[PDB]
Amino acid sequence: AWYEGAFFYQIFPDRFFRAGPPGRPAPAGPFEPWEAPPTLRGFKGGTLWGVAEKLPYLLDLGVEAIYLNPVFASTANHRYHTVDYFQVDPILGGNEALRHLLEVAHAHGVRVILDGVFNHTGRGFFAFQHLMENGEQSPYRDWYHVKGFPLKAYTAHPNYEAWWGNPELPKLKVETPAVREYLLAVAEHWIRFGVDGWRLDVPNEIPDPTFWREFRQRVKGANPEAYIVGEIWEEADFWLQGDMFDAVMNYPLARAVLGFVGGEALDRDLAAQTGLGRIEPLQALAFSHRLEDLFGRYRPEVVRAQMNLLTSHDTPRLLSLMRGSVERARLALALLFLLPGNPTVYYGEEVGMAGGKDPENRGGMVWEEARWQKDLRETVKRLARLRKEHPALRTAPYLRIYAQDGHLAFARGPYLAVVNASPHPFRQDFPLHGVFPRGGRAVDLLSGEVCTPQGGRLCGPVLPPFSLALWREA
Ligand SMILES: OC[C@H]1O[C@@H]2O[C@H]3[C@H](O)[C@@H](O)[C@@H](O[C@H]4[C@H](O)[C@@H](O)[C@@H](O[C@H]5[C@H](O)[C@@H](O)[C@@H](O[C@H]6[C@H](O)[C@@H](O)[C@@H](O[C@H]7[C@H](O)[C@@H](O)[C@@H](O[C@H]8[C@H](O)[C@@H](O)[C@@H](O[C@H]1[C@H](O)[C@H]2O)O[C@@H]8CO)O[C@@H]7CO)O[C@@H]6CO)O[C@@H]5CO)O[C@@H]4CO)O[C@@H]3CO
Repeated sequence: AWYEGAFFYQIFPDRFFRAGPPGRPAPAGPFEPWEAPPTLRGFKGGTLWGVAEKLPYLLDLGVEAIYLNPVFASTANHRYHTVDYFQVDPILGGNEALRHLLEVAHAHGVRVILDGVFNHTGRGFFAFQHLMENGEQSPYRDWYHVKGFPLKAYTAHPNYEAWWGNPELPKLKVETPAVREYLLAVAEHWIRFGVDGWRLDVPNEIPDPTFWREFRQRVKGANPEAYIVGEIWEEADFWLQGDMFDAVMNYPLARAVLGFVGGEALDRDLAAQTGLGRIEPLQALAFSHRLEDLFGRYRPEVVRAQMNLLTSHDTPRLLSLMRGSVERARLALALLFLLPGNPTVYYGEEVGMAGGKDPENRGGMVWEEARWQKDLRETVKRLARLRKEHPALRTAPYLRIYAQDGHLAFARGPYLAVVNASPHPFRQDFPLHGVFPRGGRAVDLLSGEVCTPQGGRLCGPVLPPFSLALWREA
């Protein structure tokens, strides 16, 4: 429903905006200065109160949904090391902060989804601490995959199953009834609290197929409109048959757009340092083939709900991926709003923040307007409003019309999108292949340009370097 074409904005809680009172236990020490370089353990103190305060900023941009990284009590600044699934982290302001955020968000028609880390917990979680203090005598032993005792929890060789072998992330034993009951109650609780959906962290670490099916029924049961999206970096047919997730994070689409728009100017060395991998340059046709596969291998309702991002807290920032090329970053972001799926933007990309891989990509949000790349932001604001006023952009099919070099043209129902992802101008006179049957006056919704096709060929002026156009029969 609402999650099929919606503009999503991803926020890393500790780095958006610091405001309001903390929750209990309140921190008692200095916070890493806001404008200082992000570190592995540093906390800047952003809160959910602040996120609620910055809603007018998000509304201006056109945001329809907020995807938040983990917000429950954790000892990590990124919060993937959960300590208590039933309490919003004190530093973020506690449950009352999340409650207030949801009220303001919903009052203005904005949805909010949370990040669920259910494969593992931090070492600070109750059950794990219980294991550490009591060893074999602990009645919580079966919450984890204990190899032996002692646990050696602070060595590079933990005596228990852990995410990627990292001792900071003890792997949960989901088959244990007490565990599955806890996790399912968690998934349900927050949906009833007011949350609109869940973004599942590395769901593949929990291969048990019955868990996710139960998860879906419990969540959808508490709110049929809840959105469930999972983190899968490649093909995800298994998780999209309809009995598990509604969609996944479309990293494959991110690789395609980056390769096509990034061209040879893409910093493949930077991208190779993360899950993006070494992104291969792509020409028009090859790029279109990838879209055609991505847009057809899943049911249409799934394709329309796909979380279409370019970057995230797990990738280098866009501007750094384009070696400072503002025009390229602008085109890649722009193009997302012209494809089926949910265009998703990582906080700061709309104003041009730069950075390599984590923690460089998790800097404090810049609120000094005079410092924003206004061109990038206006494009996002412009195309988000375009998508909002032209619903066909989120519902229609994808049909390639022209492909050559870095020149692409595809149709979305009544619209013909023309992409010029190259340094040189592109005259829009290619054959329409039947796109505008009526064969009359047409207008580029983006520039206002107007013209009348003849001979089955488009009639617009040259498309400037790294520019976009969206025609519709006037
Ligand atoms: O010993 C661990 C590891 O240490 C080094 O790697 C570090 C790396 O240099 C840092 O950048 C960072 O990594 C971050 C990464 O860059 C981000 O992208 C993100 O990670 C995401 C993945 O990129 C993404 O693919 C997904 O992960 C899922 C996979 O898609 C899925 O296939 C599967 O993964 C399994 C592998 O297929 C399998 O080969 C095996 O992987 C092992 C490696 O082969 C082995 O070398 C080692 O990895 C080293 C690495 O070489 C060092 O350079 O251990 C691996 C684990 O055994 O097993 C995988 C597990 O199933 O499943 C995963 C889901 O878990 O999502 C992730 C998360 O979004 O975040 C990374 C962390 O910030 O840190 C690492 C570690 O310090």
